[PDB]
Amino acid sequence: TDQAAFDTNIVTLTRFVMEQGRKARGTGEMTQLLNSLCTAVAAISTAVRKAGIAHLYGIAGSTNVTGDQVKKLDVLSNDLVINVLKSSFATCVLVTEEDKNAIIVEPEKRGKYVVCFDPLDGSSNIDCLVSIGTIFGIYRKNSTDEPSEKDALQPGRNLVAAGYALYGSATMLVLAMVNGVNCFMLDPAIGEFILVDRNVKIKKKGSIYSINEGYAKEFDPAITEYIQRKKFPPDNSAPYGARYVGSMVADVHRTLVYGGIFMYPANKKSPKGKLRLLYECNPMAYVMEKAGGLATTGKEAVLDIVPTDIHQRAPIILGSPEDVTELLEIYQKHAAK
Amino acid sequence: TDQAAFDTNIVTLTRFVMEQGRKARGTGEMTQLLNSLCTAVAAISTAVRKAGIAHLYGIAGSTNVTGDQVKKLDVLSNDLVINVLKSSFATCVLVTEEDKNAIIVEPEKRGKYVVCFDPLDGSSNIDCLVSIGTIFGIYRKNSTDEPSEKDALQPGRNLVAAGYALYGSATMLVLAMVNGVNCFMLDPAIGEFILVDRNVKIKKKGSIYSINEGYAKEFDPAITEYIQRKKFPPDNSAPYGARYVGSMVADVHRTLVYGGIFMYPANKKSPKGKLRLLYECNPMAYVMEKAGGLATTGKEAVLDIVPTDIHQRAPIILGSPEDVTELLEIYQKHAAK
Amino acid sequence: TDQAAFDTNIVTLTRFVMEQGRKARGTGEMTQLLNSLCTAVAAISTAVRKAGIAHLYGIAGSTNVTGDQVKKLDVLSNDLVINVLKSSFATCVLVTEEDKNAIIVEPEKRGKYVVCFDPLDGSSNIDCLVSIGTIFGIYRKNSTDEPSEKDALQPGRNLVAAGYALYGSATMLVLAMVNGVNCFMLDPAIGEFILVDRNVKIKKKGSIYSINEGYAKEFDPAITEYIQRKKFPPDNSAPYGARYVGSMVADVHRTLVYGGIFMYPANKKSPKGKLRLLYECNPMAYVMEKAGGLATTGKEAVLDIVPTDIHQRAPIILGSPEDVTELLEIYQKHAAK
Amino acid sequence: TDQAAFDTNIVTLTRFVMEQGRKARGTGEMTQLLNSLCTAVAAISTAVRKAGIAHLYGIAGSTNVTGDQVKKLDVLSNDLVINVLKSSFATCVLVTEEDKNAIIVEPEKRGKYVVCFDPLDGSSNIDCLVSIGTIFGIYRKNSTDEPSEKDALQPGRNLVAAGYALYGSATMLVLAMVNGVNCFMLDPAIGEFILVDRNVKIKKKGSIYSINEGYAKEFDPAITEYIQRKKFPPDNSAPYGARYVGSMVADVHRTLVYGGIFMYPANKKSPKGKLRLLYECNPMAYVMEKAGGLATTGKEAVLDIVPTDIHQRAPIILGSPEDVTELLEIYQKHAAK
Ligand SMILES: Nc1ncnc2c1ncn2[C@@H]1O[C@H](COP(=O)(O)O)[C@@H](O)[C@H]1O
Ligand SMILES: Nc1ncnc2c1ncn2[C@@H]1O[C@H](COP(=O)(O)O)[C@@H](O)[C@H]1O
Ligand SMILES: Nc1ncnc2c1ncn2[C@@H]1O[C@H](COP(=O)(O)O)[C@@H](O)[C@H]1O
Ligand SMILES: Nc1ncnc2c1ncn2[C@@H]1O[C@H](COP(=O)(O)O)[C@@H](O)[C@H]1O
Ligand SMILES: O=P(O)(O)OC[C@H]1O[C@](O)(CO)[C@@H](O)[C@@H]1O
Ligand SMILES: O=P(O)(O)OC[C@H]1O[C@](O)(CO)[C@@H](O)[C@@H]1O
Ligand SMILES: O=P(O)(O)OC[C@H]1O[C@](O)(CO)[C@@H](O)[C@@H]1O
Ligand SMILES: O=P(O)(O)OC[C@H]1O[C@](O)(CO)[C@@H](O)[C@@H]1O
Ligand SMILES: [Mn+2]
Ligand SMILES: [Mn+2]
Ligand SMILES: [Mn+2]
Ligand SMILES: [Mn+2]
Repeated sequence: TDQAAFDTNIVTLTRFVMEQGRKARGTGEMTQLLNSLCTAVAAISTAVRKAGIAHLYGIAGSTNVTGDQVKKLDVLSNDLVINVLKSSFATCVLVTEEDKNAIIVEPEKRGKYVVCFDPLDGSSNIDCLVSIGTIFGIYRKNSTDEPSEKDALQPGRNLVAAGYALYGSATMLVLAMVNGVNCFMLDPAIGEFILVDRNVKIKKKGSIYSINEGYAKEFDPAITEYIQRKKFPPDNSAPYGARYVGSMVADVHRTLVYGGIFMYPANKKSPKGKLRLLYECNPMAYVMEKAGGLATTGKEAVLDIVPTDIHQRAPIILGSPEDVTELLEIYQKHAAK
Repeated sequence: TDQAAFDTNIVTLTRFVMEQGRKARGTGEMTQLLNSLCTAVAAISTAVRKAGIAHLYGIAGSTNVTGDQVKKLDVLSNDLVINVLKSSFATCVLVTEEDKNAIIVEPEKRGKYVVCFDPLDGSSNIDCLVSIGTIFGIYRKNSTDEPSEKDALQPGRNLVAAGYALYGSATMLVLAMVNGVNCFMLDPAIGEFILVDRNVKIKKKGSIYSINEGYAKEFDPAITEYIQRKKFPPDNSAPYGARYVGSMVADVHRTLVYGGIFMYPANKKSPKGKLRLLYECNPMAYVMEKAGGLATTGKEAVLDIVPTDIHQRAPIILGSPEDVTELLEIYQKHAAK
Repeated sequence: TDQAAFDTNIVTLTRFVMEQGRKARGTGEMTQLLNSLCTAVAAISTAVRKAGIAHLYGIAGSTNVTGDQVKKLDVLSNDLVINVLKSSFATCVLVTEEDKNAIIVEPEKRGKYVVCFDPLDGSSNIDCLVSIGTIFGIYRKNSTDEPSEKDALQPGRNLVAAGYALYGSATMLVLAMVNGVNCFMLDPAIGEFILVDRNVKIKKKGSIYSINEGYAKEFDPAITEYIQRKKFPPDNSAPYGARYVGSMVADVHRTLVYGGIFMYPANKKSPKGKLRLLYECNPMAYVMEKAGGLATTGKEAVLDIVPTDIHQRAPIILGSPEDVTELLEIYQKHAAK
Repeated sequence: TDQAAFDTNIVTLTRFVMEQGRKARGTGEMTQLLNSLCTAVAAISTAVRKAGIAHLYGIAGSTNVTGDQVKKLDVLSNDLVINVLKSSFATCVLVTEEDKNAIIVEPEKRGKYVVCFDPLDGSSNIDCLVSIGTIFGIYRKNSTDEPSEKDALQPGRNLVAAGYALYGSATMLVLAMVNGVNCFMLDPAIGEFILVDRNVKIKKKGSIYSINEGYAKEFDPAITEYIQRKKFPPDNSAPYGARYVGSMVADVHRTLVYGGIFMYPANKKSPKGKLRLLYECNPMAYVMEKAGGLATTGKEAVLDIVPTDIHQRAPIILGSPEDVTELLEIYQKHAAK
């Protein structure tokens, strides 16, 4: 904005979420929900860096603790999130990756908000200590009937706020809402998320493609062509550098920052893709969009899809708009009846 | 062994290292080195976790800017290492990537070990919260003359200890020395590395190849032919998964743990590979060979190469043994003249 | 309250402050202020445990850091609080122990709240590592004229919320408002204050008197008598155990928990007492009251005093109601013209 | 000394201890002991900071209650110490306050040093966030027979190392051994004790007496007469300040640093003082004498007392030297028959 004097400002998530809600002039039911997520993320971060790992390994004498088939990070995560969220008194339906059925919040603690989440993502690949994260999407209950599992089933286009928490070399909470995508970072010493990036928009074109090339054998022709074009470029420019961490949060996030494109196409084994719609694809699609990028299934678009199963998968391609445009055309070229 | 069922107790790094040096009646000058290097790691992890960022963003009101010097991470890291090193009174020649020349420790702090390190690998891939690390290789001075750069130029086969710390969703330290490879997890809550994996041995055969396929264009046939046999197996068996975090510590680490192979061979833009020998190549190689795998370059083994220059580069291929011998064969099948 | 089923609840300060404000049906200007204090307390706690002390002492090479006459805990504290508070956009006047004049917040950031505070209390006695704390009192600007220093000058009875943060063996934030006194405790691992005590009320009678007996020579007769009665009890019961930490927050807090009584009478040197009215006595008096205890100057009562100097001192006696009643009578007995 | 202006660099405990043992060619069995004991402290500090309380209050949803065993602090502490101790392979007889008998380390872990500790002094004064601590005194086994309780019964004069860790607004470790007393500050951020005060020597004469005047009734004349000379000095000089935190580590610590004296003499309810000799009295005494002060009991010196029982008690008077010799005189002036 235009002019003044001395302004040294430190925006903390809680402050932001607070201000933002007041402008919205909303009651604060959400703002509660938003803070409850904030706390889940920080406690999960602590679990993820294996704080207290010493007790499990005999510092306290190896009491009753043992690392193998006992306290797993997933369950704990799902426990926290569901707990910390019900007590927010703002949710009426929790749809989680780890929980088969849609959780319907007991009336005493009901709220007008549906929350779809993946407590710990890439959690398998924690043994290799690779970057995992938490993804979430929030919808507002637009029904009138008792909060049925159905209330989750809404196009991503209906999201009221979405985002993910990356537990990489440092912990980042990316939040996206109507007006923008903002990245807040955790300062562990004081347990606070500081706005380190405001109104994040993604590069028009990038120089990285992210895909598990090992499925080459089963990739569709349109994809095969796109990739070859990145490796061996026609006009003889620089080829695209490749990346594949193997963790959705890590790839989407790097795509959001350096640009480039991510893809997890349909292949026979998962002809509907591996990634889920409600709590993986959608929240990420939503962020890409608010950032100025594109999330497409290759033929249609992620957010316009209308779910029929809370656990339904979907292909997903998202990244810089210009790259994703390039791949969408190649799909057109090959598209037929 | 006499009587001890399924047992296991707390074992810190410090204690671990300590008894190891007792076992082989060392003067205790090296213990002081592993001791020091470790303190360095522990602290760097913390700088890497952007812990304390709050103050840096005005929460403390950057008066006229503040801090006890916390700038470019790789620069402060570089400092921190060289610092707790000289003060170990166990080093004579320190070689850093971030340093054009070799460092020759003044006579006061002058020890006897030559130490090579890459203070922060992935230093640029940092903005993405994508795992970074620290690599160090230790050499025993072998000469009579004044320590200098030449004392650093010894083939990897002459290493005495070698490891790397990986800053990811957890901070892990891997330490290999004559007996084997031992992984210590940093329990941040109490600031101590705990022994979680002792005597690590690698998978004879994994299901993952790792490489920047962005360079497929500049790939020598053997490589190019190998990648193919993984994507589309000749014997119509399940194809290899692919994973490229784009950070050596993370990929070398994933390959150590989960099995598989890692490739960073020569190309049109880098005839001798991109990876530096003394501080990236030999350490990973040493760990690898001590873990049970191989570390070839295509035709010769990493550890035998005799260094003509401290900042020398080299192509590298390391991983499971059955896997690295397959690519070697392919490399033999395509004999060069 | 009466009946239900399964209720496992974790109340975090932020949540509490949030809920409480909604019931109040207030806009949220305060709630902002309340959270801004919450963050100051946590950052100061970090400074108090000397986190990063290593950098000042050469880990980073003793860069430009030196411990003596450089970065002091007081100033830093006062810097944070004033900073973090102005940016709350909820304060128009800050009266601090460490700042001679009443700070008048620049219009861009003005709010309808006056905040009186002692950034670091007992800060002198930190060398002996003894318990220090932060005290604060909040008044609502009841004037109409430009926020003049005068706006601070209001009887403690006019406080809208008050409390203190103890940085003892563990960090506690005690908050008091119209409806009650609640103690929240910091879990450093996740940077969150959990309600560990709800609606704290103090014991009618105690068994500890807290006073610097070294001033015996100059104590008034009424005090001299009270003390002798604790030491040598008339009715031959158990004498009172004595305590004197030398830090107001530590004594007031232990008085609030185990009961007993605190005193810091007038003596010739400080015939008006040592403790200040606006940001030491008043906030503590206010807490004692809401807890069911009493804060008296010996003749009148702390909260009814009407200030004329923002830095004016005042005697103060506070603790269990029955003990403080006992001492008030003894003052009556001796009181005259 | 040769050339070094006003200089100072980072010095960790570990490094410090390490070189100390090198200097006096120890087998390194004791280094392993100071090493171990320290890890214990570091961890206890953390349990004492109630860090992790969140989960304990349902944030993680105490499923059917959880934890890696974190109960009564003094009980877990007691455990932790005895644990990292046996596993040091440096202890034969461990004596704990919380333990009715002496612990005799099994032959496998059986070392040679006898270790006496009070795992958590102030354990009850904890609810008030009032500083607590840990005290330990080390004895070298002197016998040929089977280690047992008698090996613990040696006068304080035969101690080899002694110290205490104080958990207050900071975690400090004080270590005294033949050469002197050295204070190490715990920098929690990186989990390492840093040398802040080397070779501490106490004030010949302080301005603070310390004692539970609640017991004035049961005070022996010399004491009673001494307290008077401080409150109302005969030579009409400034009176002594008084401070009684009601926790030995905090008061012994304040007295070490700021000067002054500390008294816990006999009385009607405790003819032999309340403080236990082996784990509270001798350590503080040793530190005191090594700091430059005295530690008398009234007529004989603490360190010479020969223990008839491990849980023996003793009155104690320690502090500045000129101060402790004044009370002694007074104690001589009131000769007992
Ligand atoms: N913290 C916030 N950030 C952005 N929008 C908000 C926020 N709080 C409330 N709103 C908007 O106003 C609506 C109503 O708020 P509520 O009464 O709390 O449910 C929310 O669904 C949002 O669309
Ligand atoms: N802590 C240790 N772990 C493994 N080998 C060690 C250790 N300490 C000493 N040694 C071996 O013994 C030699 C003598 O160590 P030093 O005298 O301490 O420099 C070293 O070069 C190592 O090869
Ligand atoms: N967090 C809160 N706790 C208690 N009372 C509050 C809170 N927030 C607002 N109130 C009450 O309502 C008044 C108006 O709130 P406000 O608009 O935010 O200034 C405040 O002065 C309080 O008296
Ligand atoms: N780290 C040390 N600091 C002070 N004295 C030590 C140290 N290590 C060994 N010593 C002395 O030397 C003796 C032999 O030590 P040790 O063989 O390790 O049990 C001990 O009893 C101590 O008196
Ligand atoms: O490409 P792969 O080998 O099938 O696995 C990748 C995907 O696994 C997941 O866990 C599926 O949800 C994602 O985090 C990730 O992007
Ligand atoms: O993007 P590229 O060109 O494939 O190289 C990535 C490489 O950079 C490095 O960080 C160099 O130190 C390697 O560890 C890493 O694998
Ligand atoms: O009793 P003394 O020796 O005067 O000092 C005590 C007082 O000092 C102070 O710093 C004065 O504000 C208080 O914290 C404390 O209660
Ligand atoms: O309240 P009292 O009776 O004066 O005793 C307090 C004493 O308790 C102890 O904690 C006993 O271990 C002492 O360290 C401390 O000074
Ligand atoms: Mn997932
Ligand atoms: Mn590198
Ligand atoms: Mn004060
Ligand atoms: Mn005790």
